[PDB]
Amino acid sequence: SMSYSWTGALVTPCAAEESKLPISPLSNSLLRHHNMVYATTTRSAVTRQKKVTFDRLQVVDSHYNEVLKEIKARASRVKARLLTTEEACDLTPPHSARSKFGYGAKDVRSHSRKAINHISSVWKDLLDDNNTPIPTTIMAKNEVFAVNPAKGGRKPARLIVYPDLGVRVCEKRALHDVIKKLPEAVMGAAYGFQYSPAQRVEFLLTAWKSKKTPMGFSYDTRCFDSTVTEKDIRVEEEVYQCCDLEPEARKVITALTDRLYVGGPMHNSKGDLCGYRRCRASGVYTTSFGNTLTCYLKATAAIRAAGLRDCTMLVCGDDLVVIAESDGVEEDNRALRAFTEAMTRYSAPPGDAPQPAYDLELITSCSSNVSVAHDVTGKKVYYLTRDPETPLARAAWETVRHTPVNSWLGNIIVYAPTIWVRMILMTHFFSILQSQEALEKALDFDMYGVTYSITPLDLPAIIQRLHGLSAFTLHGYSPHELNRVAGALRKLGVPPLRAWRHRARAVRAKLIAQGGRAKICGIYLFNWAVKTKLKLTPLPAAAKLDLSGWFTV
Repeated sequence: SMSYSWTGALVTPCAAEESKLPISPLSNSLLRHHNMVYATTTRSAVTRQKKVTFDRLQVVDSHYNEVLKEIKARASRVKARLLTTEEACDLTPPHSARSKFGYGAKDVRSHSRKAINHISSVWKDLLDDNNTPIPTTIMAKNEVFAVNPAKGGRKPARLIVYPDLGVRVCEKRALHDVIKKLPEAVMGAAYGFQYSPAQRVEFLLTAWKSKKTPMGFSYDTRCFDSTVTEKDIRVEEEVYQCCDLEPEARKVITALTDRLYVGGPMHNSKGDLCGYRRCRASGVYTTSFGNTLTCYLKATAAIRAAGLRDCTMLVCGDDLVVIAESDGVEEDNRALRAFTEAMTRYSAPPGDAPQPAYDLELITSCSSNVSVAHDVTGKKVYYLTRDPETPLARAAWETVRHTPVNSWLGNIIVYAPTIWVRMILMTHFFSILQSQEALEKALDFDMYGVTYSITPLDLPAIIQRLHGLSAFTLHGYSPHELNRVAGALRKLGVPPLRAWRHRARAVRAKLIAQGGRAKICGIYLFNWAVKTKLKLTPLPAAAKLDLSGWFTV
């Protein structure tokens, strides 16, 4: 079956949608090749529609069925409850799309009377009707990237397909406890979303070091959502039903699967019928966990079919990384091709590679890799990094048009040890914050969809708590990272590191002069800019701090 059928109606915008990057002395103090930074818009939805639309062939074997049996057996250990309407309302993100039925996410979050009644009428309809496909809206996502010369200019917009707000609240009622308990139970250590940066590094390094001769690879499925078949989605439902569920929950989950998850009509923002979906909806509560479980089942089976030795896997939705025992170069390459053939039979063909890698630094999991530097005690320190292109592009955007996102603050927090977050992101944003006298102003950032309130002045303790004191002292970065970063700065026209080394000395001085928390920021975050050779002692603030909840379920 085709992933999608189309009528010819366009994916339409509600938003005005700017594609280019505003040019501005602040924008341009960070990145000068503004032409390279863009936002995706509905204009390119049609290019994406073509890419995501294809026939899916699926052949299940004994290995697939063996793994599925294991998963269903593990799922039986879960006892999950229904959420009350009030609990589900509380789970609604603030800027969630308004309902067709006269209320918004603000109303839902306030537990407004209007909103609740509609929600409970939808719930009752799910209990009554297990057949009528539920309408869904298709929108083009507006997201900011830096052009990838070799993935070729600009990416087309990602498409989001989502049912009405009322329905989305019902998804939470029926499935929040299941999705919240199940990944752990079924997947354990392989579920990538459970790990803080430091923990991810720990996992991967220990996995790498546990092998006699390690080999690793990432496997990137072409348009994963589109590869998910009706049988795949029905299999997810079967796994959910293995849990110990409330009888209402069972009925609702079955109706959600048949009326929503398995497929259904797509309508644009003007209300026109755009087509019909027979694959994963990208904008449902089950999308991330669904993709993670499906990717996991298929890959675990494909490992068996490929005869890959001693596998460790890390799965983040459609993103997969495997670390294994090398059996030599040609043998590894054979095994990998066999893995790919099996995944493909399961209806998950790749877009790119996969290629066996023999340095840990070259393996990419969840947009990131492990790299190495040295702390002060000349000790080798492994830390999590990523290609800085999109973070820098988004930082440029967020400096010019104050944003619904705040990705730069999330990125500083997550990638604090990295050369690019230290020299570029921190220098740039602390400079802007001090010019606007906003060091003491609390800012909202999101981690896995939860909002947190953080002041800039709290960054030092936050970084120490997450990454250790060594994050303020890393030097002698690896040739591979140094080169990756240098190529990115050249590509985007970001001033070279020398230039920031200067600007940072100015920022640092202004910070130190202010004493208190500000001086701590100057001394800890910017000691790379001076080389005082000063002894950084542990911050007494990192102590009272608990951030474990930031990267769990």
